[PDB]
Formats: sequence, C-alpha cells, structure tokens
Amino acid sequence: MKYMITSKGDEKSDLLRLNMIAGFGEYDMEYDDVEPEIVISIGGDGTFLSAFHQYEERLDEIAFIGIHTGHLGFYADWRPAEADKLVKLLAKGEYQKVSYPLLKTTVKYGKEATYLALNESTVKSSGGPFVVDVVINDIHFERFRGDGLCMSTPSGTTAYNKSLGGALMHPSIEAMQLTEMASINNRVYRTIGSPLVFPKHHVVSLQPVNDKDFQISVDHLSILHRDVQEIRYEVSAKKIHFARFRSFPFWRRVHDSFIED
Amino acid sequence: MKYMITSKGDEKSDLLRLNMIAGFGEYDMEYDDVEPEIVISIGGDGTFLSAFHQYEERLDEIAFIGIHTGHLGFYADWRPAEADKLVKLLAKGEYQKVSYPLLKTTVKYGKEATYLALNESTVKSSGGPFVVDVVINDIHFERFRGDGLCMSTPSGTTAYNKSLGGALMHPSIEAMQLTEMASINNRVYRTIGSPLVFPKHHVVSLQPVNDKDFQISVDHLSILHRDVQEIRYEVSAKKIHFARFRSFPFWRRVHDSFIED
Amino acid sequence: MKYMITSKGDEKSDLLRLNMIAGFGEYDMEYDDVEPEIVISIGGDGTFLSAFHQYEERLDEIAFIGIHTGHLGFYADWRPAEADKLVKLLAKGEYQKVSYPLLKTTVKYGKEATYLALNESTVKSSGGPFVVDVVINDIHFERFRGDGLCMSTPSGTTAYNKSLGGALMHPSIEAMQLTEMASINNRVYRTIGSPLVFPKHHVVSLQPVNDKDFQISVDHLSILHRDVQEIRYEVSAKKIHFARFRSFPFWRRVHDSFIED
Amino acid sequence: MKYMITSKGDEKSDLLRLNMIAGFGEYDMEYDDVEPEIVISIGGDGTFLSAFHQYEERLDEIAFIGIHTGHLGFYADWRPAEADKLVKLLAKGEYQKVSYPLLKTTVKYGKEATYLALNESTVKSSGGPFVVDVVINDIHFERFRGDGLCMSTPSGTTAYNKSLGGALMHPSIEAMQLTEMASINNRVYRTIGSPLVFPKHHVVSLQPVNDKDFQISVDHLSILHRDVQEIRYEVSAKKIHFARFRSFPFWRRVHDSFIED
Ligand SMILES: Nc1ncnc2c1nc(Br)n2CCCCBr
Ligand SMILES: Nc1ncnc2c1nc(Br)n2CCCCBr
Ligand SMILES: Nc1ncnc2c1nc(Br)n2CCCCBr
Ligand SMILES: Nc1ncnc2c1nc(Br)n2CCCCBr
Repeated sequence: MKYMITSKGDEKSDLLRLNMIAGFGEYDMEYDDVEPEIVISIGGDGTFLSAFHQYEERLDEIAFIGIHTGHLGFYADWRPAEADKLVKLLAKGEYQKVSYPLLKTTVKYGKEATYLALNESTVKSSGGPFVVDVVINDIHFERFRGDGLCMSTPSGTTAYNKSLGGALMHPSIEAMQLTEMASINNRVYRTIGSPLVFPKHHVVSLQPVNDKDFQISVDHLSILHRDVQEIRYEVSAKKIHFARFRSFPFWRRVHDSFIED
Repeated sequence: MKYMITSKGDEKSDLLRLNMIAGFGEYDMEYDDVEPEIVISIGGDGTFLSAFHQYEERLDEIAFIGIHTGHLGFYADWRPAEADKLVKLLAKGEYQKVSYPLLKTTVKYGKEATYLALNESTVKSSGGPFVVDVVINDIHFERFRGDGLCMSTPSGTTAYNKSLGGALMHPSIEAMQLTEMASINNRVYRTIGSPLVFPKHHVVSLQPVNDKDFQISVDHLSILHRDVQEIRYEVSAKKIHFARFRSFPFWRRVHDSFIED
Repeated sequence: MKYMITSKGDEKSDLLRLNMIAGFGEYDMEYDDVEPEIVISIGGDGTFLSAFHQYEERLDEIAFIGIHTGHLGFYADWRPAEADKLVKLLAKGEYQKVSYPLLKTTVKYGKEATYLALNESTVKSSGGPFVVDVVINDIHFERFRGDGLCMSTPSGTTAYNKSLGGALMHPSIEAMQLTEMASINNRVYRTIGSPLVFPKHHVVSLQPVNDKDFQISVDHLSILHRDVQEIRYEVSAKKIHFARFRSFPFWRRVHDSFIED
Repeated sequence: MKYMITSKGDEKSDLLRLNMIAGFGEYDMEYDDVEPEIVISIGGDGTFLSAFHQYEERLDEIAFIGIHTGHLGFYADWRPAEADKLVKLLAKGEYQKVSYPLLKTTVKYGKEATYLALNESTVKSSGGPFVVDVVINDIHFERFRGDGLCMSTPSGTTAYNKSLGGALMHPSIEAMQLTEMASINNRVYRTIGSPLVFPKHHVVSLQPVNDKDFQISVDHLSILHRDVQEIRYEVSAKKIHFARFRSFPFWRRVHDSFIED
C-alpha cells in the first residue's frame, strides 16, 4: 500500500517521521507522495489541513490519520507514543474508516472558482464595509451588514465557528452551519443573529450590494477575490476519510480540548 | 376520513371552527375527536402544542395542520383566509405529508416517566442552585452549574432555544440541540458554553449532584419531579406528520417571523 | 473598638474564628455582635453576603473584611494564613477604607418595600410568562418578554451578572447594570438585547403588564411578591466600607478568579 | 460668533447648508472654518465624525451640533425641519453645553503616536493571527488570541461596540469599555470573554507577542502600524462639547434607534 507522511517541520516532528518511515520499511509499504493511499500528518490540526488540501483531488482514495506532537487536536488526535503501534495496524490493513462531510464554496465572476473546505469558509470586506444579501434556496433571507460571515463544516464547528457563538455538531450530521461576525442590528437594519444549520442540497448564496471585492477565506487560505458576482455555499458531495484504529468519540475530543485533559 | 378541530377559545377562532365544520359537512368527513385522522388547530403555535400533546398516542395516524388567527406561527402557518380552500383539498385527500423529528425525555426514580416534546424540554432548579453532571453516550462531559439546560427539537430551535443563543436548524435534520442558561464559568468551574447538536441514537443523560428535585418542563408543561435519579434525552423514534398542501419553506417561515413580513 | 466575626459553620472556619477571637483578646477589642465596628467574615463571598445583610442598618459605621477558607472570593479575598497578621493591624487601627456603591430596590403595592443589594437584584416570573414595561427616567424604553432581568452592582458584575453576558466594571464607577434573561425577539416583539449601565440618580422602573406577581430576588434572598405595582431600581445613597490593609486590585481579583491562579 | 457647517455632500445636505448660511447671514455670525466656535454637521453620525476629527485640536473651544438628513443618529440627532429654529437660538447664544468623554490611544515604536477617538479604537491582525498580552495598570491580565479588540467611548458603545456584545453606558459615565472579537478559548488558551469597563486614569496596555504589525483603527480611520511596541488605552483628558438647545435623553436616542421610532 502506498503512503506518505507530512511533518510540521520542527525537530520532534521530523524525527518522528523518519522513525515511522523506517518502521514502514519493515513491511510492504512504498513511500509515495504523488498517489498515496494513507496520508499521515505529524504536528497538529494545521499540519493536517495542509495535508488535506494538497491531496483534495484524491479524497476518495486516501485514508487520513493525524498525530499531534503538541496539544490534542481534533484531526491530529493520536499521541506520538502511539506511532509504533500505529504503523503496524496501518501496514496490516483490515482497519475501519470514518467519513466527515465537506463544504463546497463556489465563486462566480463577470469565470468560476470552486473550493473545498475542511473547517470553514469565511467572507470579509476589503477595506470598507461589508454588505451582502443572503439567499437560501433562491429565496432572499436577509441583508447582512457586519464584519463577515462564516460557513463551517461539522468538524469545523470546534474551530473558528465556535469563537463566533456557533454550535458544536457531531461530524456524522451531513450539514453546514453559518455564523455572523459583529452584525449591525438597529431599527432599520435587521439580521437573524442566530446561527443557521443547513442540511444537504441546501444552497446558501451570498450576493453583493455595492463592493464586489471580498476577502474570501478557505481554511488557512485567504485570497482577495475581485468583481465577485455571487458566493455559493452547500454541503460538498465529497467526504474526507479517516483511518479508524481506535475509539476516540467526538464528544470525547471536545471534552479534552475545552473542559480539561 | 375522521377529523377534529381545536380552537384557541376566543371569538374569531371559535367562529372559524364552526365554519370549517359546516364546510366539512358538505363532504364525507366525520367530526371525531376520539380517533381522528386530521387534526386542525385554529389560533397559534400554542394552540398547536395542545393539539399535538392530546393526540401524541396516535402520532403515526394523524396529519396535523395549523391555522394562525394572530401573527404567523411556525406550526400554525396558514392564514384564516385560506380556510375554505383548506377544507376542500383536505376533504379530497391526495395531499402530501412532511414529518418532523421529536424529542424523547426519560426520567428515572428510586419508577420511570417518558415524555414527548415538540419544541423543547427544560430542566431548572427547585429553589436552590442547579448542578448536574452531563453524560454523553455514557461518557461524562461536564459538570454544569447555572440556571438550567434546554434540549430542543429542530422545529423547536426557533422557540425558547433561540432566546438562549442556540442555532436554528432545518427540521429535516433528525437531531436535537442542547443549550445552557447563565452557566457559571470561573477558574474552577468550567462549562462548554457553546450549544451542542446531537444526531439520532445519541443519548444525553443528566445526573444530579446534590438536590434530586428539578423543575422539569416539556413544551408548555412544567412539573416539579421529586427524587430524580437521571434525566435521559435522545431523538424520539416517533415523528409528527404535517399535511402539506402548499410550499412554505422553513427558512421562509423564519424570514417572516424574525426579519419582517 | 467593637468587633464581631461570622463563620461559614464548617470545621476550619469555626476554628479560625476562635483563634482570631483569642488573638483579639490580647488587645483592647470587645467582641460585640450588636453594635460592632469591624465585621469579619470567614468562609466565602456567600458568608460575606450574610454578614453584610445582617448589618445593613449600620453600613456607615462598619468596615468589612473577608477571609476565604476555600477558593478566592471577591469580598473574602484574604487567605487564612494572613489572619494572625490581620488581627494586629485591625487592632492597632490606622488602616484605610474603600467603598463600593450599592443598589436600592423599591417595590410598591396597592404599601412599599425597600431593599439593599450588594451583588444584584433579580425579577423572574411566577409560573407563567414574564412581561414587563421598562421605564428609564419616566420614559418608556421597551416591553421586555423573557425569563427575567438582573440589575447588578459594580462589585456584583462578576457574579450572576457575568453569566448573563453582562460586562465587568470597576467598583469605583458609581453605577448599576441591567442584563436580560433569554429575551424573546421576533418581528413583533423587540428588546434591546445589550446590557445597560446606568449612572447615579438614574431610576429604572419595571411595570407589570398582566401578572402582578414576580419572584423578586435580592442577593441570596428570593421572595415571591404579590400584587406588585412597580419595581424601582437606582444606585443607593449608601455604600459598603471595606477595611483596606493591602493592595489587591479589582482586575487582580478578576484575573485570579477567571483566568487562573 | 464664528461658525462653520459641514455637509455630507449629497443634494439635500448641501442645500440645507446654504439655507442655514443665508439664515446666519441675518445675524452677527461669521462663517469661519479655520477657527470656528460652532461646528454644524449636516448628514449623519459619519458626517459628524469627520467634523469632530478635523477640529480635534480646538475641542475646548467648539460646541458641536448634528443634523441628520437620513435616519436618526446619536450625534446628528436633530431633524432637518428644526434647522431654521436651530440657527436662531445658536445665533443669540445663551444655550447650554453637555460634554462626553473621549478615548486617548497611544502607540509606541522602536517614536510615539497619540490619537483621539469619539466612538472606538480597534486593533486587528495584519494577515496572520492576532495574539497580544493585555496589561491593566501595569498588571498582566490575559493573553488574548482572536480576531481583535475594541475599546469604545461611552457614546461609542451604541456603535461597533454594541455589535460585539458590549454594554451600552450613559455618556455621563467617564469611562471606557473593552470588547473582544471571536476570542479562542480552549483548555490551554483562556480569555475573560466578558466586556470590561474601565474608569478614568485606568491604563489598558496591549503588548505584542510575535507579529509587531496591527491594523489599528480610530473611528473611521484604519491604518496599518509597523513595529509596534505597545498600544496604550485610557480615558482622554479632553471632552467633546455639544450645544444643548433641547431635551433629547440618551436612553431616548437608544430607544428610537434600536426599538422603533
Ligand atoms: N476544528 C478545529 N478545532 C480545534 N482547533 C483547530 C481546528 N482547526 C484548526 Br487549523 N485548529 C487549530 C490548529 C492547532 C495548531 Br497546529
Ligand atoms: N417553535 C416556535 N417558534 C416560534 N414561536 C413559538 C414556537 N413554539 C411556540 Br409555543 N411559540 C409561541 C406561540 C405563540 C402564541 Br399562540
Ligand atoms: N460578586 C461575586 N463574584 C464571584 N463569586 C461570587 C460573587 N458573589 C457571590 Br455569593 N459569589 C459566590 C460565593 C462563593 C461560595 Br461561599
Ligand atoms: N455611536 C454610533 N451609534 C450609532 N450609529 C453610529 C455611531 N457612530 C457611527 Br459612524 N454610526 C453610523 C453612522 C451612520 C451613517 Br452617516
């Protein structure tokens, strides 16, 4: 089986990578970073995001797995002391897989650009104010005036979505959640305020009102897009597959990351 | 087909009820409040809650429908001017049905009591403080100290769940959402703070820490339960069936109820 | 100088009290609980609240001081190991005093009752819903429909006021803060939502709309008042005087109580 | 008495300006934009901010007044129909003045820059993450990791400060309020979360942790500052003086702007 390993780049993560490579060398496993089948991230959830985004074209062929060299992450949720136990059961195979839904983000121009997000996708204003019309299934819902909006995946609800008052939902719920950023609500302007959770096949469209330029963000990426006609949010048809070798529940992961561990 | 009609009790709702009854009299429809098949609520969502709770034993045999004599409700979402058009297509039949998930609430004693909620179920403290341990799938999640907790259905997220900062989710998502009420978070006490959305078959259990008495609430009902051993929350296996005769989306209903109409 | 000591009642707080009494016995200090001049609370902020409320008629004659036998409190903010150092400088005198503003709460009937609050005063509903009209300086401000309201002192902003999203203000600011409890905001009902901070001489009046019965709360007290005509909130003309023997800033106290210590 | 008038620039605001100028021409009033004594803003609160900032060197010599050609503003709080009545009582004089506190913002480099804010001052991150240490009266309070912070004046609490969950305080309270922007709070990172209200002479200092570049904002201004050593917040010694010719309470202004009018 083909495999590759991504490291954060510091001292402990590079040394743990060369130890797993030497450990994989004692099995029929080829190190291939072009067309792998198991992608291992050593470092943190940020190191996991980069590993996901550089192989997002082969998502239905990869089983991801995360190793945190620092504090517990939600994707890098396996301690470095479990690496030598990890390489064996990965080499034998016969493991199980769990899948998390993804978020498709479409941007139209006066061309079209499609992105895939594991955590969330963000839209801010480029300098001046931020005003957009929110369309839900071709039905105008609200005129949002604030700092920006955030559409997050279920697994991304623990990330920047949480800091915006959003709710935490289990990654088995194939849905997406929209949150607001310092919305202006007065006697003339009105926003819903509450976060919105949309099921599959529900299309949330953002449409400009004046400025056609927005700082559009996808996970770690953040690019200023010019002359935007509409931004289209919906649950992606593609999923990310995790290699399941143990029982680490999602509410378990939330407990250790925010309550204490 | 058997039918019955519930009225709020005021002047306009009782007169609209006797007009539909006389309208149903021109078809093969029997007024039966014991074992109906179509239950019509005239008044508001509160009038709808009472109609749902007095027929919750026959939920898989009833198709509900709501008529609001006041402002737009989320279950009573049909104007009184559409009553004479409503009685016809209900009498002919051949309509469609939509189903919303429900919330089962189990209470154990040192006996057992099971309830069904359309909006939300609430747990408060009886006089003194409120302290409970939160268990998610037999895993202790947090020690909550505050005013209380609220577990709401998807359709109930627009109700009291919204006032507690909770998120609004589409009623097609078979799930439940837990929110907090003025939780105490200091350097020693710690709550998650964010709302939690649980999928089906996920059991959220509340367990006492000192006082075994709590003001347990289910929709409009609110009863003080004594010597409670645990409170068990989970998505109910039963659904509520609505008679669908027109296209009134859920995000449509949210727009007219909180943005403007 | 006359003095008295209040204890929480457990083992360590009663033993620390008898040690200070024996320590005070080596000076010209009389133990007098009728007309004291120094009131010492051993236990926590709750033990401090009881000591304040049983001597609220002599507030301009008492210098309070708090000793926490448990975690750091905001009024009981002196460790038990500093008791033997505390009794000396209190016996000699020549210390300094700091004063915190208080909250006067007036309730009218169809009689009148006036209370004094150190933390906050709370108004809830007795069974049914909670609807009141909010009057600010004889000007109607809003029709509040929710669970209740909370008017807190500056020193009380770290208490239940904090759990309701309210702001923390330094106790030198002679003011009061109003917060909301799960307010209903739709297309017809509208509340301000944000907390409100009122200066001195500003009178906030609550007026019923249907039910004239409310669960009125003052610090630990919580009494159901019948046939209430209006509730009147304003900054009290009386202050609580603390015995200052060391430098423990307020933002210091907030840091150790919510960040870490 | 010397005077000048600022207009938003559109059709109705320029025509109302030339009518007041012709109205002032019937009195002993000289139009002087260099060293005025009465500054009139025609348009909105944004038009008022520009008028305040271009005369902030002569704040103790100017009495400001605002005329809103659109919806009710908090500084432009006088309808255009009251202009001809406004010019007379301003020409006669013998009016009264009210003063609102201001916010001094100091920025040090490895030089120094001092700004004055009428609404709020904002600190964001330049590209990457935002991490600062919060110092209150030379005491480290917290390590803030989020989108940014906002320190607002009392009159500015109704502006961007309100959108961040902050409290609304009366402009007679000489203080300042700090709010957070999507703070990250986990098991290792910890922020206070609640807004903080600081009295006069209280110095809140922000200190970098990695990036020394921040998008610093003062009212409408927003400038990227390089190699910042610390940002210093405190209540300014200077006040802004309003020309009081009528009774328009602050809670009055809040009611008409957020409840309804
Ligand atoms: N879903 C997430 N939950 C919690 N923390 C997250 C998440 N995504 C990212 Br990126 N982080 C921070 C990465 C840690 C530094 Br390598
Ligand atoms: N899910 C709900 N969304 C909105 N309003 C609601 C809901 N449930 C109830 Br009860 N109300 C108030 C009933 C109106 C007075 Br008849
Ligand atoms: N202002 C307050 N800040 C923080 N905690 C408080 C406050 N008032 C009270 Br009561 N508590 C709890 C008392 C501890 C158990 Br003896
Ligand atoms: N303190 C403030 N309260 C409310 N609205 C405000 C405030 N400051 C400004 Br700028 N705006 C918007 C200006 C309107 C467009 Br000319």
